[PDB]
Amino acid sequence: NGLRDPNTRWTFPIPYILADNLGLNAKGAILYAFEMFRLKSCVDFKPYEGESSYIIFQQFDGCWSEVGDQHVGQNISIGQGCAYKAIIEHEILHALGFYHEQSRTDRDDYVNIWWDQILSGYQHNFDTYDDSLITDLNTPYDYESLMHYQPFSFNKNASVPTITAKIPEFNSIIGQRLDFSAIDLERLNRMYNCTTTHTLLDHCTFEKANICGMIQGTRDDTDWAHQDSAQAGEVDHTLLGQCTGAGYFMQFSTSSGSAEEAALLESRILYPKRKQQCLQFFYKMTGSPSDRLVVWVRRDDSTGNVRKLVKVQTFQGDDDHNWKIAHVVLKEEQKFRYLFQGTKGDPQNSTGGIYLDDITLTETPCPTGVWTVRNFSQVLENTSKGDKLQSPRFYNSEGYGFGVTLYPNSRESSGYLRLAFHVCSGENDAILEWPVENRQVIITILDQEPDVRNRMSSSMVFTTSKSHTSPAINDTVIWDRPSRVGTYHTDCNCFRSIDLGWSGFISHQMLKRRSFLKNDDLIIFVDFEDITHLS
Ligand SMILES: *[C@@H]1O[C@H](CO[C@@H]2O[C@@H](C)[C@@H](O)[C@@H](O)[C@@H]2O)[C@@H](O[C@@H]2O[C@H](CO)[C@@H](O[C@@H]3O[C@H](CO)[C@@H](O)[C@H](O)[C@@H]3O)[C@H](O)[C@H]2NC(C)=O)[C@H](O)[C@H]1NC(C)=O
Ligand SMILES: *[C@@H]1O[C@H](CO)[C@@H](O[C@@H]2O[C@H](CO)[C@@H](O[C@@H]3O[C@H](CO)[C@@H](O)[C@H](O)[C@@H]3O)[C@H](O)[C@H]2NC(C)=O)[C@H](O)[C@H]1NC(C)=O
Ligand SMILES: *[C@@H]1O[C@H](CO)[C@@H](O[C@@H]2O[C@H](CO)[C@@H](O[C@@H]3O[C@H](CO)[C@@H](O)[C@H](O)[C@@H]3O)[C@H](O)[C@H]2NC(C)=O)[C@H](O)[C@H]1NC(C)=O
Ligand SMILES: *[C@@H]1O[C@H](CO)[C@@H](O[C@@H]2O[C@H](CO)[C@@H](O)[C@H](O)[C@H]2NC(C)=O)[C@H](O)[C@H]1NC(C)=O
Ligand SMILES: *[C@@H]1O[C@H](CO)[C@@H](O[C@@H]2O[C@H](CO)[C@@H](O)[C@H](O)[C@H]2NC(C)=O)[C@H](O)[C@H]1NC(C)=O
Ligand SMILES: *[C@@H]1O[C@H](CO)[C@@H](O)[C@H](O)[C@H]1NC(C)=O
Ligand SMILES: [Ca+2]
Ligand SMILES: [Ca+2]
Ligand SMILES: [Zn+2]
Repeated sequence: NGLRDPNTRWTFPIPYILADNLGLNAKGAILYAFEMFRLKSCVDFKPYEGESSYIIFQQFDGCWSEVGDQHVGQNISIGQGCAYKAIIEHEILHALGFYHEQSRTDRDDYVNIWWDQILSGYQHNFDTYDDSLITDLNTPYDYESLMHYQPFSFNKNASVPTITAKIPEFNSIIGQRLDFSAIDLERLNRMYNCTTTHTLLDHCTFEKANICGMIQGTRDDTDWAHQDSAQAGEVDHTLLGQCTGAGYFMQFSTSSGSAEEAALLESRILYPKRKQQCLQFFYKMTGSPSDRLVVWVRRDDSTGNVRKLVKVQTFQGDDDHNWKIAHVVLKEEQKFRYLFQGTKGDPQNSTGGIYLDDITLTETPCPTGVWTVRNFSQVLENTSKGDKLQSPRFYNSEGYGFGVTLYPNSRESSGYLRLAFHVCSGENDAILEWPVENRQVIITILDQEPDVRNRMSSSMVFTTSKSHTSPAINDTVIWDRPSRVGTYHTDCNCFRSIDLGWSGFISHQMLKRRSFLKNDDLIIFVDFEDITHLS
């Protein structure tokens, strides 16, 4: 589906204008989509500064783009309801040079188009092009492609589909609005010569005996064991016992020796391109409650030698023995190495140890709040329609309190989750401005893969607004101070606002695909941050 003529190719970074007929929500959503491109490809974007061809993003009727670089500068429309990651990425892929997936020359081998069902004026989105105009980039037809239409697209009748897969199973798969497919990234890389990406700095799964180039220190007392996943119940996080003799984690036993013994596992040297990074990993602590996992940085002391230590975070064992996710913010502006110190406490009271797998390091912020729901595949069966779960309270950088509500069986839409955001009372409320006004919420359901290029995390975006009001609170703003417009909960001593979000956030069948439920538990990320400065 890529335009063949090389004079249609951009030279990076692509200069952009965000126009003031966009709302703040749309500007923030576009900048969030540019971060996803920089994180999964070598595509890059810059503010305009006066250049020959450029993309101007505007609000007109519907979502659309011209295809490929137009040398006089071009327009990308993001209308009402278009301001979602997957939709912005679809229009930017048009500007980069891609037509819809159903427009491939071979498409009649894979899908049926029902022409008399298409609403007038939209039919060109179902055209197919000759191989003189379009390349396949030597890739097969991808039903999972972000560039493929859903069955009920531009249909005259709500019951009859416009496009259907010839093999009938894929009717449930085509038209996904998660993220780029693997084949979409391969096509993008083949078109633009991307061998790397601007923002994935390191990742590790411990699956090769090289342990991702990690080294073990000798100023410590002991070593981490590279561990085989063969022993009963000792499964690795990357594969959870799926493949025999082939899943690997790092282990530090705490059941023997002296208290306060330690082991250092230390990364290879890294060269950061930005001022901030996020280190994500999975761990367990089945040992003593006094065992510790500590994360450290070792960095250039400005002589060019990596020696200076900084302690960044500490983790400890609660009563939960299943795998946990962790995020650590790093602020490294010179070359460095990230380090794990495992430490024993009370070895005569430990029958276990510390475990590590699935490290990822990105030159991004960390998620502001993270919620894990355990046994979700069982929660989904044991919960009536309109029953709910609620997250613990999180806090912004700005100090606002917030949380999320999950209704596992949406009474508003059967066969979907309903996931929604609320503002919580917190210790800061007296000094914060109310209503919260132009703060953008991003909710993400993590696709649990260690390489970010394999992740199709579902995500939704909205901006808190003075127009968000409810009859339940005498038609006042939902985002006013939670002590006057929320309801008290004994679960955290919080007042929680009325919630706003999506019935139909994700379907139960989509949630059982990919790695959304990897260990039969569900990981939701949330961010809540000011975007007023984009005005
Ligand atoms: C010695 O170890 C015990 C038990 O620890 C358990 O068994 C070990 C072999 C390991 O497998 C451990 O991972 C495992 O937890 C310690 O008992 C623990 O003590 C803490 C503190 O009292 C308990 O936490 C409390 O839990 C209650 C609710 O039950 C809360 O209300 C409290 O606020 C607090 O969180 C923990 O439940 C308890 N664990 C168990 C399963 O008994 C013991 O303290 C430890 N002693 C020493 C000297 O370190
Ligand atoms: C992005 O889209 C907008 C809207 O399509 C483009 O602005 C448009 O520019 C054209 C060409 O100048 C305008 O056409 C002219 O309109 C005047 C009357 O306004 C008429 O006298 C001329 O004969 C001609 O038809 C068009 O009206 C104008 N639309 C608006 C609303 O301003 C814009 O150029 C596009 N930008 C890029 C870089 O693609
Ligand atoms: C991505 O990498 C490929 C492979 O290096 C680039 O394709 C190559 O592009 C150059 C021009 O930069 C081509 O050279 C030109 O060839 C034409 C005749 O085909 C000639 O008329 C020109 O004077 C010039 O010599 C080269 O042939 C071409 N090779 C292939 C395999 O197509 C491609 O441009 C890169 N794309 C980018 C910039 O992302
Ligand atoms: C939209 O499509 C549905 C399904 O084809 C149509 O409903 C059928 O209409 C025929 C003729 O009236 C009935 O014999 C069937 O029993 C109907 N089936 C269902 C599922 O109701 C519907 O009429 C179409 N609507 C439009 C706008 O033509
Ligand atoms: C999720 O469900 C599993 C399976 O029911 C729970 O694991 C069992 O937990 C009970 C009570 O601790 C034990 O007696 C069983 O032996 C466990 N079975 C297995 C397969 O391990 C698990 O505890 C549940 N987790 C949560 C957090 O609810
Ligand atoms: C809304 O109005 C009713 C009737 O005046 C009153 O009883 C109730 O307390 C009001 N609630 C709020 C949110 O002020
Ligand atoms: Ca050592
Ligand atoms: Ca592993
Ligand atoms: Zn499109």
